[PDB]
Amino acid sequence: SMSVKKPKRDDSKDLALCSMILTEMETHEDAWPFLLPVNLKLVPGYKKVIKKPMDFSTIREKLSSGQYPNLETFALDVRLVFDNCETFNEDDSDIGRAGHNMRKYFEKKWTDTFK
Repeated sequence: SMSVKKPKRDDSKDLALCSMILTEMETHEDAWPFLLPVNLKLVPGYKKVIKKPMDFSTIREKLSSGQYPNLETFALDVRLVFDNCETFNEDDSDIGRAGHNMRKYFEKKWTDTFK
């Protein structure tokens, strides 16, 4: 509350650290379904079903242009990538498996870096 603050967590390396995580996600072999925006002209259903499309290149742009207010907002867009994936893909598909793999991969890097 007013003039009563929890001690100040050092957040000054978060930008860098999120960019590193994102680089590791971009360079994972199962990243391919997530590297670019899904082509909304060419994938029937995607536009209407997926309210908030997200992908790594878009996350990369937002990061790089100061569009993440903090590390939680960045984590949210990453998770959205995988939540969208699960909405549109069957678990027993290459893309659906990619999704699960990538989410596990991210969640580990997140915990080990920040928690």
